[PDB]
Amino acid sequence: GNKNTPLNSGKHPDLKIEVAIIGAGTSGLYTAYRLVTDKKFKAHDVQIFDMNNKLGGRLESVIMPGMNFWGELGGMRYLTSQQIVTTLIEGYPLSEKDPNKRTPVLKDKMTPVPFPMGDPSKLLMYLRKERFKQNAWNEAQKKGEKLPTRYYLNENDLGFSSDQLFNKIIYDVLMADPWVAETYGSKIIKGSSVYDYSFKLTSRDWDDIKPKLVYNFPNSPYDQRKVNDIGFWNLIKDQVSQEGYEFLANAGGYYSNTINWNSAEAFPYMVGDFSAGTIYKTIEEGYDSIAYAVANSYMEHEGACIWSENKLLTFTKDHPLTNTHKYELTFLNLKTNTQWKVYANSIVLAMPRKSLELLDQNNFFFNINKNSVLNNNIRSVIMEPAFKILMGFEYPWWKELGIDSGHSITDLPMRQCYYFGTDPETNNSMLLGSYGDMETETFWKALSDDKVLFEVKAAKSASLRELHQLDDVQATKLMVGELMNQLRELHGDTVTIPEPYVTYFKDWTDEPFGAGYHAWKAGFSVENVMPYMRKPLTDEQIHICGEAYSDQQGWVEGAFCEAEKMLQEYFGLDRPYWLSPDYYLGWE
Amino acid sequence: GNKNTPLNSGKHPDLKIEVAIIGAGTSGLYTAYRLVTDKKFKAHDVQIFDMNNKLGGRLESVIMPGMNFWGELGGMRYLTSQQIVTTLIEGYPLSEKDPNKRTPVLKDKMTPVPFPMGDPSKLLMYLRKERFKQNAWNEAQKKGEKLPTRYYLNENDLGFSSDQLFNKIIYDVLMADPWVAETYGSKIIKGSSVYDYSFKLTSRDWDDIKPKLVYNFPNSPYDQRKVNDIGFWNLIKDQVSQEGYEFLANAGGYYSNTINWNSAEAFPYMVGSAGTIYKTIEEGYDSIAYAVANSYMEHEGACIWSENKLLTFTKDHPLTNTHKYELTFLNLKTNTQWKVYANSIVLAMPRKSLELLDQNNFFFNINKNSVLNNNIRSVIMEPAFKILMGFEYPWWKELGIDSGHSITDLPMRQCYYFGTDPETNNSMLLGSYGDMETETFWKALSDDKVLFEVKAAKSASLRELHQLDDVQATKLMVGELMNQLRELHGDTVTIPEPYVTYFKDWTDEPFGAGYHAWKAGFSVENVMPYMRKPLTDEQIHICGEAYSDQQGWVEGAFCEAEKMLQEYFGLDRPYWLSPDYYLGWE
Ligand SMILES: Cc1cc2nc3c(=O)[nH]c(=O)nc-3n(C[C@H](O)[C@H](O)[C@H](O)COP(=O)(O)OP(=O)(O)OC[C@H]3O[C@@H](n4cnc5c(N)ncnc54)[C@H](O)[C@@H]3O)c2cc1C
Ligand SMILES: Cc1cc2nc3c(=O)[nH]c(=O)nc-3n(C[C@H](O)[C@H](O)[C@H](O)COP(=O)(O)OP(=O)(O)OC[C@H]3O[C@@H](n4cnc5c(N)ncnc54)[C@H](O)[C@@H]3O)c2cc1C
Repeated sequence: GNKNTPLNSGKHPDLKIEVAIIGAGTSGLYTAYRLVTDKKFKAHDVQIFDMNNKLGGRLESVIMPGMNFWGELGGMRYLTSQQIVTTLIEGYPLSEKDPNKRTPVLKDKMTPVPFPMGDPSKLLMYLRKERFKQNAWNEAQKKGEKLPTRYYLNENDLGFSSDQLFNKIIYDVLMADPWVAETYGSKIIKGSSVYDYSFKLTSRDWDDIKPKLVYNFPNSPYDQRKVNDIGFWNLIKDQVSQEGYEFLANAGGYYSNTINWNSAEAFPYMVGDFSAGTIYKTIEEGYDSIAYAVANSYMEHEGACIWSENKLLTFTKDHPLTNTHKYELTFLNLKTNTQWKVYANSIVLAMPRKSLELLDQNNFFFNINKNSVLNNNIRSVIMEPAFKILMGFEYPWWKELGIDSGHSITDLPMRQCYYFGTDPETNNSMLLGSYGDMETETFWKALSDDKVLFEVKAAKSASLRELHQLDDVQATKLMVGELMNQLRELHGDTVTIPEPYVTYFKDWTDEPFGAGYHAWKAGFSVENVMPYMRKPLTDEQIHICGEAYSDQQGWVEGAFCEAEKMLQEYFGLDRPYWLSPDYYLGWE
Repeated sequence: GNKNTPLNSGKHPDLKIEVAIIGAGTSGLYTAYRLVTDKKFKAHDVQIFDMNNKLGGRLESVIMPGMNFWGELGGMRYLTSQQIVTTLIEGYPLSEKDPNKRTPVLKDKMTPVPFPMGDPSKLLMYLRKERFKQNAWNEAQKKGEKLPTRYYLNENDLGFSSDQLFNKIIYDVLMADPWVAETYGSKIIKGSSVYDYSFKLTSRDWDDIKPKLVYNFPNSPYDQRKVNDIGFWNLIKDQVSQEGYEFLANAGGYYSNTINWNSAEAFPYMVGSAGTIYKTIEEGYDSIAYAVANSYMEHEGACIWSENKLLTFTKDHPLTNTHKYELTFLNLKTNTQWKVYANSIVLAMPRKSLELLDQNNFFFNINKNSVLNNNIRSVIMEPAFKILMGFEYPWWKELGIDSGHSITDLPMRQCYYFGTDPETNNSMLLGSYGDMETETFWKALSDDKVLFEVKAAKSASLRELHQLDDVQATKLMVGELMNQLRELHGDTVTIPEPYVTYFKDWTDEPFGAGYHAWKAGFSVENVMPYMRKPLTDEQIHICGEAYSDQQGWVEGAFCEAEKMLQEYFGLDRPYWLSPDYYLGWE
């Protein structure tokens, strides 16, 4: 099938090429695909290297025995307003509604499906031991009530849901800047209902606002500072009190980023880049199918090669072949523990902050004594931890509360569970747990570090034969134990929860990732850092791309967009023919 | 005065000695002091090296203009049951009550004083917007009430204070182990009041219990596991619910460690006696570091090399006939490297300091010394930040607050009302945060470039105050701390702006932490003796607070150094130290 893309765990000592791409994630794969498809180099002269035994980086889809559908260890969904990932998956143009009348860009067949949001009638919000339905705030407001909670909000914020309060905070901040309220008042909209705030601000509008927006609150410790220079927890507490911050931080799930990051960058991240008709979708064959579709398109050019289980150690300008090649790269061939040299004229580091820090810091590129600016910009983002646990049950116990799909949210350390689906033949049913924020990394770490692993157990269409293949990826007994205990407290006593037969634990804080996703720090010029990272030194053909230093952090689109900007800026490529000239990219 | 201990910022290329001590913190200073006082080596053959421009490491006392008394940036107090730091400060024996009838161990004069605890009638607990007095739980229980709070406790725990609930948790866990309830039931005591739990477990009893204690709770995810293998947040939630954990985590400040660290190690850390009190040193707590440094330095040839940073060390060098090890130092004043030759290396330095050394040498090499690397990572680096703030008057006295500290779930977490100059009335507050993600709340503010501007006050000229320009907190941090201090105390007291601040971030290199905490699942009884000499064929030792069993204390640093000294440097117990003070296995 399409996910058997060949991977070379071998080596070719003294390989000579033009472009070394390090990282077979979304950005690396897309760089390789674009360079060869546009004939900028022959396939043999553009090679990808990865230390992993798979392509896709933070996309990793899995089929667990007994359950014939894809679980997601990493990314799961896209937005149709994200035009690179959307066009590459669905084909062009995006104006055609008939998928049959669309021209595919990539050969691999990918079945787009809507991403289940579920029923807010049946999905749980479990905060300070109070079990609400997610529609509790809506239901209350229809009866003209202000829903009481065990958070002590400011009086003027009482009855607001988390969504409504964020919308209010962002409205209040934008409209206190005279220049913003005047220049964009049209697209910053107070409705008639006290809880009704909407935004029509485009990605390009946000690019105008973010660097200029001033925090205009006369008694605030943060008065007259760029909102850029204010952490998001700082700003949310200043606006709705620390009890307000506890409500918003605890009542948001994976998508909702309430760490103390760049408030200016946080605003668009929370209200969107305007919308109508855009929905969340995934790929029936698993979301990592998009990585395999780009890899396979690159690999259909003979000479193309993904080197797997090959780890970049270091690179230097001081080597025997400076007549043909500016750079010598050293790789560790993990299978053999043998080092080998590669010669290249361009290096693309398609890899996140932690991956950059794990490279030899003593070389000409990273040297702190020389490149203090590089090192400051590498540290311009927060490494956010993310963990995923997939759990297979003999039946979907959640259906007893009328839950089909979607996710429950709680201030318990588990934070979130997605009811991910039921094999209609075996009835075997998948849950995924997603935690990491509000110190929950430290709650779970002790349990995930324990040595005694969960034992697989036979179930419908899942033999011990098949399940012992996943022995080494099982969650720990203590983690499964405590997650079962928290799932019982979350759902309540009315529903029996059986033990799972199979688990799959993934820790994205593991090297070389060191993070699920990244978040701009307060006080950095993001408009200046991004173009800098795409080529840090004026006299070196070394580029950084991927999600970490994108302005769409937490998304494949971020990784594709930084690669695309890098390609137009330094590799002489035009916008792809399949990409609308009106999709907004950046300054260039 | 006693704090002008000479420091050599220079270098001596190819210096040849026996024992290189890296770190002029409490453990390094005490190693040097013990080796020369017991004449194990001549003072020229035992040298201390530090990258800082002062000795004392995580002890740093300061006098700020306008206020004639010592502020503490780092450690502030000791317990009289901590027998090394207590004897070194006060002299021997510890049974004598008259300080005049005591024999000093060190020449420097140090004035012991009680550490002000304050009045729980007047000190604040501000949790989820409810302002209690710290005695609210006691007062309620006297009127036979169960004090209500905005934490939703299990019903069987309602009305308990944070102290009472911890005591209950620890009682319940110990008594569920048949072997413990039977072997130590005598010293694990339920009173008649529902809230009354006390302990008489000694350090030696805890060393017996910690490695064996089993968690006996049949429906628990953690049932039949060593308590050693359970994180403390894990254990507290299993015992009093996640809302119970929120209560205990938020209502502790004062040396209350509720991170997800080793539960077995956490138990003694929480219940601790009688007659033992908290004390400080009137001349500032770093005086104990200066007293040990000065005692070492009164031996001819003794030297603290300051602003000299260890980079690396190797067995592959030109002088292996006289010296097993060549050390390379960065002379920070010149940015030049120089070699030192030695037969023993003592790394008197915490986890982050070890990690900042050249990891590629024979010692740290991960490909060979995987157990060293695992054990270096056996402890959590707990962040700590301190902000001293000088006010023209003690605004806190208006609420009848003399002294002690208020606690809150606001990000500021804790303020100590540290004292008032009786002549100028200038009054010092210290803010202490870092836990419960408060590191990330404050970091954005502390990293901002625009610094708080000093302002003249009684007996504090701009002349004197501009000397501290570069250590002022940021305007944003002072701004937000003032905002949180007003919400903490309430509207009944006006709080003026400070005239001076002093910001200290202990997460800065090379410290990387205020203090350390054993992780769950490590054999601490086996890691400690390992860290004091990791490789059987190398004379390289680690000592200090980080891998002690009294983390967060000078006593931990002294005790690991003392064990290291008796184990590998052929020293006897000091004559001034009681043979009955329990040290470890050896
Ligand atoms: C839990 C989770 C949920 C997510 N949800 C979504 C979502 O719903 N939708 C979405 O669009 N995005 C989502 N994302 C992001 C998505 O996973 C993207 O792939 C991600 O944004 C990163 O792609 P990238 O090119 O930056 O590289 P990465 O995926 O970070 O790839 C980096 C690669 O570099 C390799 N590498 C690093 N160092 C070296 C070295 N020295 N030598 C060799 N190889 C090296 C690594 O092995 C890896 O393969 C999610 C991420 C996570 C973790
Ligand atoms: C906020 C705070 C409050 C505290 N409160 C108390 C308290 O009230 N009472 C109490 O008893 N204890 C307290 N402690 C602990 C106390 O400060 C002790 O000093 C501490 O426990 C550690 O002493 P140490 O020997 O481990 O070394 P450290 O104090 O960590 O000294 C290490 C030294 O090594 C040096 N160094 C590191 N790397 C290198 C290198 N490569 N080359 C050269 N030099 C290097 C550093 O410059 C430093 O001087 C507190 C700690 C903090 C942070």
